[PDB]
Amino acid sequence: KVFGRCELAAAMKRHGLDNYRGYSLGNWVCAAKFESNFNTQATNRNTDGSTDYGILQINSRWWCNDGRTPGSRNLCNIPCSALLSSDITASVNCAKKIVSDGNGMNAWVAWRNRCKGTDVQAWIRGCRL
Ligand SMILES: [Cl-]
Ligand code: NA
Repeated sequence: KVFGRCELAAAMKRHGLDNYRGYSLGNWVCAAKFESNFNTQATNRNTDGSTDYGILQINSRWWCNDGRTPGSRNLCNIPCSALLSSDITASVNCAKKIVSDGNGMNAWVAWRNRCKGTDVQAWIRGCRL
C-alpha cells in the first residue's frame, strides 16, 4: 500500500509514535517518506547481503528474519515479510524497539541525512490530527 502523507501521520499517531522517545510525529513521517516513499512494499538489498523492508526500511541483519541473512538476528521476532503488510502495526512495533536501542532515529540513515535538523513539523502540517 502507498500511504498518503496525512493518512500515514494519522496511522502513526494512532500507534503511539507521536513523541515516542521524544521524536515528534513529523520525524517519523519524514523518515518514512525518504526511506520508502510511503510504500509498505519497498525492499532494498544491501552490500552485506541484508535487506531493508517496509515503510521504515527495517534491516534483516538485526531486526527480522528473511531466511537469507546468515548469522543475523531477529530482535523484533517477526518474519521480514510481516513488515510489508498494508497494516503498519508490525513495522511500528519494531521501530519502537529500534529507536529505544540507544542511537535514537540515527539508526535511519535517510532520517539522519534528510530530516534531522530540518523543519520536520512541515510533514504533518495541514493534516487533521
Ligand atoms: Cl534520542
Ligand atoms: Na535477521
